[PDB]
Amino acid sequence: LVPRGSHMVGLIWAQATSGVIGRGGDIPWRLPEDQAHFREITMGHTIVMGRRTWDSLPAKVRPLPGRRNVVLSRQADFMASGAEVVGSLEEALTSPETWVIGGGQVYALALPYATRCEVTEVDIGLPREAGDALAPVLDETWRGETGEWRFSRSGLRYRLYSYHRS
Ligand SMILES: NC(=O)c1ccc[n+]([C@@H]2O[C@H](COP(=O)([O-])OP(=O)(O)OC[C@H]3O[C@@H](n4cnc5c(N)ncnc54)[C@H](OP(=O)(O)O)[C@@H]3O)[C@@H](O)[C@H]2O)c1
Ligand SMILES: CCc1nc(N)nc(N)c1OCCCCOc1cccc(CCCC(=O)O)c1
Repeated sequence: LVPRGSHMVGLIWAQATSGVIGRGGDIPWRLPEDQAHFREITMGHTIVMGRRTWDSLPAKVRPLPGRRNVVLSRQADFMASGAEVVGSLEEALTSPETWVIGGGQVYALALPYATRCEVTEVDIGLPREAGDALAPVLDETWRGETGEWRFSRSGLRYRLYSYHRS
């Protein structure tokens, strides 16, 4: 679908209903169905993440296998074994298809150039708190489809949105 000379930029995240995506340096729920969904969308593509999101990756999947891991940092000496570190967004989006995988800061940074969002909404009532990382706000150019609610094996309810724009 994507012409190979172009640069499709997508954002992928899971959020509570409130928009909270991160808290205390972690994701404040566990949803294996969404872990699998995240792998399914991102596999075989370049993935771009902020340094704090790299830090938060489970050690057994750091770097995330099967994907070119790109970490944004202002720390020139940052050690990200098995990934590459860039100091600006410009050098991070040179691939034909790129998925931005977090966190709050880097979603906001990449949002102007994104034409796809894959959003998991978790039906968990976490009100916004000081310090939370938050999902980006999507303007009126976005459109998309809302999936049906499903229960995870644990009983946590979630649904998938697929957004796109020109
Ligand atoms: N629910 C989800 O889908 C999801 C996904 C990913 C992450 N998370 C969670 O989100 C939280 C992390 O998000 P966050 O907003 O705090 O941090 P982040 O976006 O993951 O990383 C921020 C770091 O990225 C670097 N950075 C940001 N802008 C930059 C720029 N213009 N140029 C160069 N470097 C830049 C800086 O690294 P340096 O400080 O090293 O300079 C900055 O500290 C965690 O809680 C994580 O668990 C949730
Ligand atoms: C899985 C959490 C998550 N979900 C969605 N839909 N989008 C995201 N961007 C996202 O964050 C992923 C990066 C930070 C957390 O990283 C992980 C947390 C738990 C498991 C995994 C491995 C998943 C399987 C794989 O991708 O190989 C990453």
